[PDB]
Amino acid sequence: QSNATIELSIVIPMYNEEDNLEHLFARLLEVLTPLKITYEIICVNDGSKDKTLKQLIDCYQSNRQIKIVNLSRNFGKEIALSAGIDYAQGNAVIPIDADLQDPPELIHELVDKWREGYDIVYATRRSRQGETWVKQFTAKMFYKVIGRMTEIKIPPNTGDFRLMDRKVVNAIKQLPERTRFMKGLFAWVGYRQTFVLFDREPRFWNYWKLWNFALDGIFSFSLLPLKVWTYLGSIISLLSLAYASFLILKTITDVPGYASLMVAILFLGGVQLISLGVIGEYLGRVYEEVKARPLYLVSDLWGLEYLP
Amino acid sequence: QSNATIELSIVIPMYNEEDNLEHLFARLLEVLTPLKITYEIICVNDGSKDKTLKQLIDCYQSNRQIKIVNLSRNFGKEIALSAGIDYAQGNAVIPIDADLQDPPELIHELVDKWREGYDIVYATRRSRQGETWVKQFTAKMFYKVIGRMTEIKIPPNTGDFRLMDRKVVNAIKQLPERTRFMKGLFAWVGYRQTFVLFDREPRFWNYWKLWNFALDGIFSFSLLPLKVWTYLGSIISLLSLAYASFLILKTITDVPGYASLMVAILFLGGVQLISLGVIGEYLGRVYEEVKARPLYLVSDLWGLEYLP
Amino acid sequence: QSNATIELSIVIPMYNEEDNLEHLFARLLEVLTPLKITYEIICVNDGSKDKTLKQLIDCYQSNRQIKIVNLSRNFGKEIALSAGIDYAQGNAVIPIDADLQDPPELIHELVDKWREGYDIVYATRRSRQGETWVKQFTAKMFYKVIGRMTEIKIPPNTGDFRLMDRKVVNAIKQLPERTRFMKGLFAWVGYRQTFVLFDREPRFWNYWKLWNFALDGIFSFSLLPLKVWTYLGSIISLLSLAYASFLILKTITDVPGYASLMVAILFLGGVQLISLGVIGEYLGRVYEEVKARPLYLVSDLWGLEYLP
Amino acid sequence: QSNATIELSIVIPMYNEEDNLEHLFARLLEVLTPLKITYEIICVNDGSKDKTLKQLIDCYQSNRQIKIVNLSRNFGKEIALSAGIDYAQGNAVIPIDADLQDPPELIHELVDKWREGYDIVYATRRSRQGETWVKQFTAKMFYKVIGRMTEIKIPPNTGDFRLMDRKVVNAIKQLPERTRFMKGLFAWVGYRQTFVLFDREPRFWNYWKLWNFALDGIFSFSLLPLKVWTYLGSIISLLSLAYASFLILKTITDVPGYASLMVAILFLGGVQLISLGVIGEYLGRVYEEVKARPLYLVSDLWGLEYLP
Ligand SMILES: O=c1ccn([C@@H]2O[C@H](COP(=O)(O)OP(=O)(O)O[C@H]3O[C@H](CO)[C@@H](O)[C@H](O)[C@H]3O)[C@@H](O)[C@H]2O)c(=O)[nH]1
Ligand SMILES: O=c1ccn([C@@H]2O[C@H](COP(=O)(O)OP(=O)(O)O[C@H]3O[C@H](CO)[C@@H](O)[C@H](O)[C@H]3O)[C@@H](O)[C@H]2O)c(=O)[nH]1
Ligand SMILES: O=c1ccn([C@@H]2O[C@H](COP(=O)(O)OP(=O)(O)O[C@H]3O[C@H](CO)[C@@H](O)[C@H](O)[C@H]3O)[C@@H](O)[C@H]2O)c(=O)[nH]1
Ligand SMILES: O=c1ccn([C@@H]2O[C@H](COP(=O)(O)OP(=O)(O)O[C@H]3O[C@H](CO)[C@@H](O)[C@H](O)[C@H]3O)[C@@H](O)[C@H]2O)c(=O)[nH]1
Ligand SMILES: [Mg+2]
Ligand SMILES: [Mg+2]
Ligand SMILES: [Mg+2]
Ligand SMILES: [Mg+2]
Repeated sequence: QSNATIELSIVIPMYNEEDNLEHLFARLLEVLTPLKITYEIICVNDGSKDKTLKQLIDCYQSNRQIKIVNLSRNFGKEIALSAGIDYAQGNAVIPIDADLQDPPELIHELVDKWREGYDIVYATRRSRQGETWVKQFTAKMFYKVIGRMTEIKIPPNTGDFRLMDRKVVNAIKQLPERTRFMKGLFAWVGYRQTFVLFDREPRFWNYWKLWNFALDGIFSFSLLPLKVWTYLGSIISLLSLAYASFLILKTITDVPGYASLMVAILFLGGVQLISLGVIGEYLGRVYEEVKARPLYLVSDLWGLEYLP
Repeated sequence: QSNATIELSIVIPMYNEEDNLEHLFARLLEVLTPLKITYEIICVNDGSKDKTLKQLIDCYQSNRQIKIVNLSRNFGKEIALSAGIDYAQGNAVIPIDADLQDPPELIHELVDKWREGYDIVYATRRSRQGETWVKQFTAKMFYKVIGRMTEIKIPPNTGDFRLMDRKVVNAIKQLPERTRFMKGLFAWVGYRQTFVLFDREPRFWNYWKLWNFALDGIFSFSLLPLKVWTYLGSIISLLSLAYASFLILKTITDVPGYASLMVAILFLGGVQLISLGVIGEYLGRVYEEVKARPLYLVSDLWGLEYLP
Repeated sequence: QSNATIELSIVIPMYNEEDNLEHLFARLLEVLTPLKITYEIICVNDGSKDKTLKQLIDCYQSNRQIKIVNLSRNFGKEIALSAGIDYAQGNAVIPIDADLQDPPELIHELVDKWREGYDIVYATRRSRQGETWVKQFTAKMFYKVIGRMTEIKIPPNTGDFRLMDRKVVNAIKQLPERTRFMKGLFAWVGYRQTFVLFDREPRFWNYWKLWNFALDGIFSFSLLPLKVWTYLGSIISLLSLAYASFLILKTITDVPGYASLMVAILFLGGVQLISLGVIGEYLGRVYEEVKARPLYLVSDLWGLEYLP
Repeated sequence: QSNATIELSIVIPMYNEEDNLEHLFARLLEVLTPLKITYEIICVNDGSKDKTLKQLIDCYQSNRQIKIVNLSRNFGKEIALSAGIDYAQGNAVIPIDADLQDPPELIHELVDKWREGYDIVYATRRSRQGETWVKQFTAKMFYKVIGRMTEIKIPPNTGDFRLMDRKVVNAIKQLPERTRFMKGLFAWVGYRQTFVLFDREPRFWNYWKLWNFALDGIFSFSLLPLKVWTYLGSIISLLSLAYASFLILKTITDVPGYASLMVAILFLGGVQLISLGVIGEYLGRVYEEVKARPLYLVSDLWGLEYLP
């Protein structure tokens, strides 16, 4: 009997990953076979310029469980992962790196946690360890800032390695976004979520790129950087009128030219800052409208059918 | 004979509402039964972290009229209400609070008013009463400002407790919005509307949250905060040229350095304010386009079929 | 034999138009009957607060050719006209005012011009005449500005009275816009268009509203108000460096404090203006993208079928 | 046997092209016949005001392979090309100019390169030659700037003359854009692409229009002009506090009025520039979201079906 349904999906983005495919697939077949469930391996060749696609073709010819999504260009690891998740049909979707930095044997624990009733199972590293002190401090500050300014609780030490149930995968597909912060998106779609500790196996930064990623994470879920300027401009304006009133009082109790210039410069700056703050409020509203996030995400229903 | 049609829908958002469900449902069954019409109770469990969903399951197992929409996360009372209204199928939809702050026996008067021919029946409190003087003054000022700057007439003392006919519910579903001011939206979709006075039963503010809600209400229906800055910048620029011309006249009838600095600062500030005003005009246009409100909402038709 | 096709559609928006419906329909029946073609009258009751809808019901009960679209609220004359055009099914659509300011007997000339092969037939007044000199000057300046800054040639002295063929009506329905300048939209959708002169029959301004309408017309079809500021800021910056270099030359061939303040203020203003200009460019691009105008509008095809 | 499938499509935009249609079609029939494949000629009459459409009708009546798309207005060469590509159904689409500036006999080499396995075959001029030195320098600088600021590698000396496979045509149709930079779009959709050298046959600038085209190309694929201003404002602010601290140190080791004015002006300018930079970041995000580019473009698939 052919089940014709897939219980587990493994999404693996590739970029120049020859001489690693054999080890990858050997370890995965060693791990995914004792689970005794139907599975599929979605290898997303993300615009590699070397002999990576051909070995994927050779593997897929021999093995039915391997499926290949060949992106036209190099779109980036996150976009390749999103494409693989879009083309995955299993009940649970588990991203995996080609170099096998994250252990595959944690798939057993991920599946057990999922079967316990969780919809998201994060695979969080126990300790950063090999990361440099500068990287650790920057990551900690970034996560604290994300927690403070946003209403979203992104778990620490989380990578792409995780398990998403079919509900979460459908909800993520329900988010049309081009500037996506995947960590914040997964934490935004809040189902019953849990984490499993794992110690990265041994022997495993363009800070401009990390800064850009952090900027995307800040901007996609917080509008406060667009709201502060109204209050700052109002404060500066109020200080300007206070200074002008004090100068008038001094004149009656003449104003030097530099004092009048102070007053006018501060007032104009405050008015312009108020204008920028109002425009920033409207621009944040436009962003929230344009991102086209669903108003709500229903998890379970009693007595009703899921809306089209 | 099974009617297979629902005449009244009650949408109730929940958040940590145990030990209140029994009283809620007892009072509702006491009120909704003498109406002698088919009804349904849409309980929208809005991401409660305590034993609220389980009691809803127990109630729904015993009672067919109770339907549960379990949101994945805590999306907020307004979003839970919107989800319940989306999942309601009755001719009239009546939001209800779990704590029963608003009397359920007003549902009879709401239904009578609806049967009199109205499409929206507001349930307005006769007098704020227990509200503090600061809250009363802030609410009054907010409503006067809303009336002045917008073309929309939001009735005073209105909460979520109200009746929406199927026409109004469909029209509200026809408004794709993520930054929604529900009061302003309901007043924007203008059908035959009326109000019923009720005195809240006895024993029934994070001013930052109220300020944010007021800001959303101001920004979603008025663009004047984006239009003022053009006029302000033009006025400031005109004052700058007036001052410069007066200084030139004084020179011919030398200009001190502070006077030239005044002229240049004022002119640059006015030009920048004009630029900000033009950008604000275009941004307000972008907001109105992006909010994707329908051009018109047809209420009744003679001799024609409703367009797809 | 029932044709089951409508050859001409008359769209008439109404707002407090009692005691004029009888004269309206008498004149229309006097005009539309000698044409010997099937027609329909779409009366769009635009949220009138008096006894206008009831007389429309009485007329529609007696006459099959009268169809009523009753808007829920007062959306404005332009929006009511758009709704009536959306609900019209004739080959040619002719807007008409309720007070009969524009003669109905011009419908004969409009139909003749349409049958000559034109897709848009404007009904332009021969001379403004009764309009005040201020109104004439403002209208002329507005039309000259529209012609200069836009690539669109809006014919002068054009009102809502006109004929749109089914091709033009479909193309206009293909323009999803909430901030619509109907004159500019009709001139933007450029088919074979012509005009017919007519002298308004005898006995037939909130300048803030006219200013807002003009602002919408300017902003919906021109982006130059968002492009100028880059050039202005660059010019101001270049002047600032020129002044600073001249001051340095004077020092070597000390700079007074006011001169350094001039230099810094001008440079900062120019840099901020360049930033505003770049943001305005991107905002104009966002507007053009968001307005969702079709890339092209195909008029006639040979050897191919019209794309879905 | 009728193939009922088209192997090659030629898209030719027209604008006042009489007395050239006969030579055009003679040369094309001379070139496209030895290919021994089914073809079609899509002539997109782009709002010509002279006797161009009628000759196209006469040609299409005699020849079945000629198909005419008559645009309502003059939308521009790029938009007419896009419309023709939208209405083309061949496996390969080859844009062609009416004046035959680009040789038609290069279609043979384009087809050979396509049959070799490439999805895009650029037709690049070997040397600009007749172009003026100013034009050559401006084009070279523009292409270097495009390469530097964008991640996209637009090949040099490329015009509209090229071959797009059906995959690339479908991907381009998958890009809903109103402000389109076709060169950057084709380079953005990155398939297996190649180029063929050709020396333009003998006897074959409104710099404002070239500047606008360059501005569109810069703005549609780069957001850095919206990102720089945050860093510039932060630098200016830091300089302002440095100057203020140095002045305080000088006072303790009084500040002249011009020094305090320097400090305040620089600080306000830096704060406003930071606000403009944040707004520019959010506006670039809004642009990337609104342009509605697909997240990824899948080229080939193994073991899976193409998603709807
Ligand atoms: O453009 C692409 C397309 C696909 N992948 C795939 O993504 C997987 C893992 O990528 P990798 O770069 O090895 O991530 P990590 O091993 O977790 O470590 C990274 O840690 C930093 C940020 O996580 C990166 O800047 C470093 O390049 C990299 O060492 C692999 O299967 C790759 O093939 C990329 O990395 N980049
Ligand atoms: O995140 C959520 C999800 C659902 N609900 C439901 O909303 C209903 C009523 O909410 P409630 O907070 O009790 O509103 P009120 O009783 O009308 O009074 C409110 O008045 C203020 C603004 O109306 C709020 O800030 C106060 O928290 C609250 O006392 C209840 O069924 C709740 O379960 C919430 O309130 N918050
Ligand atoms: O909100 C609405 C809804 C519908 N209509 C209909 O529009 C038609 C004609 O409107 P009308 O105001 O009479 O336009 P005009 O007769 O052409 O003259 C106008 O000229 C100015 C701008 O055209 C307006 O400001 C003046 O109110 C008005 O006299 C009539 O059938 C009205 O019923 C409105 O005018 N306003
Ligand atoms: O509005 C339109 C509609 C269609 N076409 C068609 O486009 C084709 C080629 O256009 P053309 O202007 O001749 O381009 P080139 O021959 O490559 O040279 C151009 O080089 C510059 C930019 O490429 C232009 O500014 C010059 O007008 C023009 O000489 C022809 O079939 C035209 O009919 C236009 O050019 N403009
Ligand atoms: Mg790695
Ligand atoms: Mg309460
Ligand atoms: Mg009138
Ligand atoms: Mg040419």
